[PDB]
Amino acid sequence: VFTKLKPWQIPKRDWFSKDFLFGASTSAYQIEGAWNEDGKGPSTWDHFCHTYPERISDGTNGDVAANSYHMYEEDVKALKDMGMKVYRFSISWSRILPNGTGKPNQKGIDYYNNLINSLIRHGIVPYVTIWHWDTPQALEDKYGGFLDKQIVNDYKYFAELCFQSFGDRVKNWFTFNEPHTYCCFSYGEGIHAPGRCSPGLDCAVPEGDSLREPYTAGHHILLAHAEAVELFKAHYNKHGDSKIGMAFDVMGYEPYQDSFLDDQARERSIDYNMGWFLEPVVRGDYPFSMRSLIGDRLPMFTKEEQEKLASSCDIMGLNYYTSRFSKHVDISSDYTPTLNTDDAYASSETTGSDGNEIGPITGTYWIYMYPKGLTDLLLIMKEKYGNPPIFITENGIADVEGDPEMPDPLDDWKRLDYLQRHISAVKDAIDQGADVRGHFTWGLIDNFEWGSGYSSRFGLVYIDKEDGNKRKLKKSAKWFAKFNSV
Amino acid sequence: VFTKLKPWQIPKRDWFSKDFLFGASTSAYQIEGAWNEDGKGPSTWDHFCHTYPERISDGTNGDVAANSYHMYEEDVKALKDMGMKVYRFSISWSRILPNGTGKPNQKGIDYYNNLINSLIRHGIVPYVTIWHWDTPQALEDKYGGFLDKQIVNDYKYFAELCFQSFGDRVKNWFTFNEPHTYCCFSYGEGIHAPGRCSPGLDCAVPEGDSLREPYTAGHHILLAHAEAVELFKAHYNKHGDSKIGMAFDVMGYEPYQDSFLDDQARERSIDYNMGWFLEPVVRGDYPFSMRSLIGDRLPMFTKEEQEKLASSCDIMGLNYYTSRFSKHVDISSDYTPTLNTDDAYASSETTGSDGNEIGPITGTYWIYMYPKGLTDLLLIMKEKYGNPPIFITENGIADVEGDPEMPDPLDDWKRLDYLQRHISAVKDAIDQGADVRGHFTWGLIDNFEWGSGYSSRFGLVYIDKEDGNKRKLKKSAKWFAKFNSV
Amino acid sequence: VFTKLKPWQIPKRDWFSKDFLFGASTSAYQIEGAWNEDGKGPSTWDHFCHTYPERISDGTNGDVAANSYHMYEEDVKALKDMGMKVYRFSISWSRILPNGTGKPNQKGIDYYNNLINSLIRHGIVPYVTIWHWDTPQALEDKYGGFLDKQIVNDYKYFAELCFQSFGDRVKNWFTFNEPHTYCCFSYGEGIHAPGRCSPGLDCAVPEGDSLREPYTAGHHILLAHAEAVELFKAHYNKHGDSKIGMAFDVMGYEPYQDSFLDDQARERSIDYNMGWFLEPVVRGDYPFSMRSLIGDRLPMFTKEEQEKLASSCDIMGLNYYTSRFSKHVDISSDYTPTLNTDDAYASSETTGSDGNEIGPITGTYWIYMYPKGLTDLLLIMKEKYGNPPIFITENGIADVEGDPEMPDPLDDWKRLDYLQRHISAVKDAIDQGADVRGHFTWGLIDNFEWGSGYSSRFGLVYIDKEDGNKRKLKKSAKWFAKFNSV
Amino acid sequence: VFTKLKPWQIPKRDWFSKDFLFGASTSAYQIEGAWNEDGKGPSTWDHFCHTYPERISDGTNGDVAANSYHMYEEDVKALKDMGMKVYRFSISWSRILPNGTGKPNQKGIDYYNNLINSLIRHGIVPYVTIWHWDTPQALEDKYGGFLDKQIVNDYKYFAELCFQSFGDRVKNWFTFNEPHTYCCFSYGEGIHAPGRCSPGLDCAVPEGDSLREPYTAGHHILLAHAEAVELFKAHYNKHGDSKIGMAFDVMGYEPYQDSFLDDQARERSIDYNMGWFLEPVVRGDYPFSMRSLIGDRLPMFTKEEQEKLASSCDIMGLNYYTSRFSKHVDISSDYTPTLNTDDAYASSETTGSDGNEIGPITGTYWIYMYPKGLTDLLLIMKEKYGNPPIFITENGIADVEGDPEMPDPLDDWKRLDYLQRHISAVKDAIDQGADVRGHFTWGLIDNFEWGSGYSSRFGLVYIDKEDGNKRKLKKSAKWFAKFNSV
Repeated sequence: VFTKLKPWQIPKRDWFSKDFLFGASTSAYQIEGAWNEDGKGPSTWDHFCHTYPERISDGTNGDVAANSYHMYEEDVKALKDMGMKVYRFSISWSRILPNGTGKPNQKGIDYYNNLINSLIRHGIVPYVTIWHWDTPQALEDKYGGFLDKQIVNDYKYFAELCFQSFGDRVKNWFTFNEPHTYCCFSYGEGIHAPGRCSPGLDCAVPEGDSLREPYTAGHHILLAHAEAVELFKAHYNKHGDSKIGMAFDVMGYEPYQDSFLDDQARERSIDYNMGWFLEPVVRGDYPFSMRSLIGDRLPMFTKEEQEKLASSCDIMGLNYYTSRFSKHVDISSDYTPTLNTDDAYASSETTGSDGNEIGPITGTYWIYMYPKGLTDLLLIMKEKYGNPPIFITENGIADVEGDPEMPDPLDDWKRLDYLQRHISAVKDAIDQGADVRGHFTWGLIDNFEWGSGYSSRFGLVYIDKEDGNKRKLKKSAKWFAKFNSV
Repeated sequence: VFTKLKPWQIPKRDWFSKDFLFGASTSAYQIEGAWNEDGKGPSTWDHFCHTYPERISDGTNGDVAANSYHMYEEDVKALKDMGMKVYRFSISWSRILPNGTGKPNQKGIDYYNNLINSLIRHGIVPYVTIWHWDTPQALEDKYGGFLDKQIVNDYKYFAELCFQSFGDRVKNWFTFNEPHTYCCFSYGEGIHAPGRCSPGLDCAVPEGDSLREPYTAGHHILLAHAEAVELFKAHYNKHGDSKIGMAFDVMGYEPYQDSFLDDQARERSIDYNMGWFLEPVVRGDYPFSMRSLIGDRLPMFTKEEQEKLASSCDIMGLNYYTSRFSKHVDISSDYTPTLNTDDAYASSETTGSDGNEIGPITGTYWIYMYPKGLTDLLLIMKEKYGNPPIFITENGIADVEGDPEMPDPLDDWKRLDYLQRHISAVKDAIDQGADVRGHFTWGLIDNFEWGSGYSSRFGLVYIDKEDGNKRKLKKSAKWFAKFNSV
Repeated sequence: VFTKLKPWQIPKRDWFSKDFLFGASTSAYQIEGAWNEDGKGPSTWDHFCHTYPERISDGTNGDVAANSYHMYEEDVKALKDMGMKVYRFSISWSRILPNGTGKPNQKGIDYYNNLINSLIRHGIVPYVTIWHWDTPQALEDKYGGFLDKQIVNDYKYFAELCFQSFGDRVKNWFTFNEPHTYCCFSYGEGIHAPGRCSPGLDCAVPEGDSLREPYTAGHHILLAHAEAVELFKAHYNKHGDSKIGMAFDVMGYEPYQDSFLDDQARERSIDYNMGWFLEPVVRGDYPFSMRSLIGDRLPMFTKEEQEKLASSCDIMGLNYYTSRFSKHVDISSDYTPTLNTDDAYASSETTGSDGNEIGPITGTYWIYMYPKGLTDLLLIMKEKYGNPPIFITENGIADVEGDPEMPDPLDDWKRLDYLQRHISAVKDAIDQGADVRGHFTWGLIDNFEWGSGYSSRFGLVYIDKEDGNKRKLKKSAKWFAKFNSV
Repeated sequence: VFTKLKPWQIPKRDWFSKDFLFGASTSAYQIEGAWNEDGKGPSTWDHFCHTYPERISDGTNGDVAANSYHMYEEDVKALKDMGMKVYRFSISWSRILPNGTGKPNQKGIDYYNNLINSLIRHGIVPYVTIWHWDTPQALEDKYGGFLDKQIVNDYKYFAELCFQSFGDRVKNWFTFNEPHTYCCFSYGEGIHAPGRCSPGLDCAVPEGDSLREPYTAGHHILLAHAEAVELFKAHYNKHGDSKIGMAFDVMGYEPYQDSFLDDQARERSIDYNMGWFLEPVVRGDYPFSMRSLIGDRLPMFTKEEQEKLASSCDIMGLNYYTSRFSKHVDISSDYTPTLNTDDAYASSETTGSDGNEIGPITGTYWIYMYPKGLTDLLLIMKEKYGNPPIFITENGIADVEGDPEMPDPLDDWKRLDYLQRHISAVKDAIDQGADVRGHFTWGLIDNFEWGSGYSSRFGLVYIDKEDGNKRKLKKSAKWFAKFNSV
């Protein structure tokens, strides 16, 4: 059963200010392909798929994906056809600096310039993510990538190259995408590149430490971010019209049951899912709950680092998909953490105390529809953290290959209904004073969905693998065309 | 999954005033047995089980039940052992007037006197239901029972006999129990005695009219009630210390989805479930929504009848078990009503727009736990209907025979948790100004649960059919003993 | 006694956004005159005045009116002199298609083009009502006008001609004006053209059916509207910058007394006054209360019709003047409806339960000042119907000829105070989130006020019948000049 | 400057229910004297004053105090003269069991019986604290008192003796008084008997561990409490009319400044001040914040212990005097805890972010008047912890010897004003639904104020040390006589 909005409840572009920005998003690895063309060096995700193909559910990889390295003009056209004003995409570190450091690859740089100039030629504003899990396997080999402090300076150099190459036209940046998802899956469960986890757990490379490596990598990400923003503000914003921040993955939470214990568990879930990386850019340190639970496994910041981190984001991106119930876990002799997410002492449940699921499943097993959860997170940003400028940098659902309730990949009425409800939830937040400046649908086009390969389609625009990777507008995409008055 | 109250959320007798009354309930047919002893005449339910045994799920009947005709002293003891202050029980019309009318049966009268005097001897207050579906089959044969206006005067005579025989000690009465359930099941689906329904539907006697007979019988019930109360107030309340009303079956309702249409559907569900009989005793007429939808099938009241009905209850009983979602049904050429409940144009759903059930199932298929629903109904009584004195005259759950999650019939922690939550919901209503005067658990003892026979056990006190119908306190009963400081 | 706003409570243009639109309104019949010039065919209102002159209170008609067919440049100047940004006027069907169908009258078309081009030349935006009660008497003779389904296609053709002739410059349309007033007065009381009512009632032509004809005509209006909007969206909005909707007459309602019955009566009054035609364009069907009370007299929509109706308005106009108390009427054998308005079972009272009138009378007998009523209706639009874009397409009061408290027709301080209070009530609604986009005063100029002829003056601008129909700015008009910073 | 209540704001007995209880409090050591008479053994406080006299500010001790061992009839009379309904006093463990364990001292037992019978003879209800810091120095010598698990069983035996000796007349008990104050001052700062603290800190016996001993002693107190209550409920409450709980010392807290960090600091202050011992009797474990910050220094409970602790109090006492601002302390390498109170990572400030003190000082340096703080704590009890029955078991202020603004010890208008404001704050809480059952002023009579000796007078009733320890009613006491209508 999937109930839709009633006809009088469907969003209208009029609901939002003239300056509010509607867009769609992608990332380099997930769409570009051409993984070894024109001098590009390999990334940790090229290496991960090439050495552990079996870690991808449907046996695929990103070697070609949507082939946006060659067909980007088609991505631009699909944005124009939907009337989107913004395109959020990422730059491939290993395409522009094949060895992570050193000599830049001109053809890599030319590619982004062509995409950028084409967007601008069509009246589309580029919002660029600098790093999207996309790390040069040359840095992974040389010092273990984000597990070494050396990544900090190397990132800074990569970011500087982006600013120098594109800063004259690109005025809106995100340093990092989803640091929490990245640390948890890459170094804790190990299901994402480089695929590390504690010995005894099942991941490609069980020789890490699921209780430490996620925190080490997160710390270097925040130090990297602080250096890049200080560099940016100091030497790459002479006109003062450019903005920089980061994009966080976030889930809404509701207490599992009516108890102060689960109220407290919900606050620890939000601290750990969102505050882990948001509170450092707000106040210069991790959430107190995290330091108290994690102790010596969570690195300390120096005074100068705290000060460089605090107020380091002009804009913040929230990537929201779903919510969970938060259920309190007792501190006791019986229990010890095994994964880093266990340090929250709050289990994420899909069903609440009455046994009901939190909302309707939308296709892939983890995305349960709960738009209230997003309005709540946006009100926490407003009331607790100073109401900084917020962009919903990702929001969307997947259609899963073979699902008998989704036999026509273009008839994505479920995705359309979801996105309408979430747009409506952003309007609710705005009406209550939340400073939300835009909504970017995750899924400009179907793409390589990491561990799920192409079997999970998140696009507004279908990619026909049987017809030359052709772009074909889905039902949702066609609704945006009308919504944006195209 | 069945989540319980946390330990600091468990009701205490202190939560309620000294005058608040805790009790338990039964009805004649469901516990007495002795269906043909000491001159008792047969009732419609004796006849219904005796001629259509197959309409009882487990093949049983009320011929003996808990044998409370002989073991009532044991029922009194179980009330005393739990520290209950009130006992709500019903008088068997056919036991006291074997032919419905005429000569009273002294032994019938003596039986109630003995029960009454024993309650009073043990400090227990009797709340008596005069009629509980319990109609003399002699009146059913002579003129079709409640389908004929003659029932009005015959009821009046029966009620007068009750007042004369017991009014010196019994000071609190209910004329009728659950008129809505009775009309719907006895004359609409026909699953309860006398078992009538429209030709073509499956009930014992498909020669009635599911679109008319329920309304005819309801009309005579309200006329009967008005005559009895006028008689009572005029000649049986000379001290002015006696109260009379009726007990209604009610379900809570929530809109199926977020739409004004389902808001309107919810109001029609409450009008039809509750207002059908409550609005007549409040204002002297049926709810407007019912007259407009039902037209000529819903009899008109005379001015004198309206005036006799309005303000006819000193107290009102609400029998609450569960809630439903109310989903709007369109008036259109495609659709015509077949059962009387269809005239509300609102379907009662157990799951809402998100696909979730309204609350946890508690054992039998129709009782889903949703205590909020009761607090809402109590606030409607306060804000809409003048906050008349309310008693929760029934509330409880069944344990179903053979259910593998309920293998020990005395370990009824589920029932205990349910009752605690509902008591807590009554406290919420009281804190908000609702004038709730008592809470009577349905289920003093396991009994004959109509169409489900004994397979559904609703008792606080177990009836051991393998041990001579012995009364054995369940876990819930033992909690009440502590709750009432016994 | 007529109390005015205090000086610190007077609206300022600053109260509303830059995009908010202030304008004034007229309709073809009421101002144009030239009823038989340049080939114009007659309308139902030409025929009605010409055959039943006695149905006009002061013995006048629209043959000349304000002679705006010749003096439109003066209407444009008066708008410019007040600094109005919008002019809402209507197109005369019979002027542009003398026989309703067939060959267009070029001189008719030229007239509107001249008015349109002149408005645009002076920076005034045209908001055009396509039909304003103004039906070609040739269609009335051929098949009974709106009482026949044939009107649907004929309207569609008329609307198409308007779109083709003026759509390049006119970007904002209303298909129909006040369908509820029209159905009630034209076919129910019969006081407006064509003047039909049930035999035995007093109207020009008592051979209709006041319980059926209003509903038949309303149904064809909604079908006509749906076809025209589908046609519009499909072939006349290629740039997507045009909007279309309809304008409803609405009255505010307050319960007559403190009783749930009058709460329910108020909801039936709003359903019948406003929902009759608004709920069909919102959800594709009449209000449930209407279908339940009116049954077979209210035609059914086909699925395709429901779908064409739902979400058919880009903008909605509300014509608001006054409010009433709504008093519950019982469904009973004693009472049967005689006029279509009786089907609401709620009488519209001018005085409430305390005997007080709802607000001060403003001149004509039916306009009692109650600005709260408008803010309430606007909040119902926001909370119940999805907050669609609302224009107050009419609002104003009449000065009545001979009224000794209004001896100087230019000194309309009463009208000024009323309009200020209502503008202030729109500001209240806006502050509470209502999406109100403009305010058009009814009464650009004094005009033919239907059954009241010219004896009721609704203009901001006086029309001096003793001085050649000269336009003279009243006090209210002069206040708008300052308000609009002219 | 000390502003008083306005005359229309002064509490009246009428403000509270008939069942609400007004009383006053004392403890054994602080008033009895006779420290070595009739066989009494010494306590830790006899020993502490006798071996470290210099730890008492004014050089005094409890050897005689108010000599209530002999003059108790005078204490009874003073209660009667004020019209108090309750007397809260404590039993001296070492008077009734000179060696802590073994043979009871009859003369000790007779003394309490005489006091008890006299109270009851005068219509005064006894509320008895079993242990009030008052530990037998024989148990301190034998195994280190509360630092050894053996105290658990020894307490149980002492409590059993109290129940057997006085349970027939005493129906309301508190197992322990102020466990948090006791652990903090006796084992953390070491300023109270037995006077232990970490080496290097300044207390009588700096050979303990201020980071561990307070938690060890608290754990044994809670285990002791659980055994005694289980014993009580099982064998000493056969009539079910007796209640037992404990009394907690509590301070109100307000965030130091407008920041989520200080909101979080306030919650850790309340957890540590109040939750330390309240959350165990509510849910069977310490607050989560404490386990997370304190780890291995905070002993674990067994499942059976958790279950014995949860819901172990029928009534709870709150001893409230003042409030503080709570200011967040960062977890970092720079900082390590030295005293147990440092484990909250929230400093208690007397001045807030604007530099203002939280309220007016009342005499001794730590009691700043802030009645709002109490209403807030009472609402947390209601909303968070289930609204258990609350008695304000202590509330009052000291007059300090030599203070030039308090030259007449009987003219305690400051104390009167404070107590009136707090009574008024309890009324506020009650009006908001808090279940507060009584108010006991701390200070029936001036007494030995631990480390401050007699120099701090907390009595409603003056003790004239220059006139034979005579009881003399102060101004506040005389106001209570009128308040209680004596």
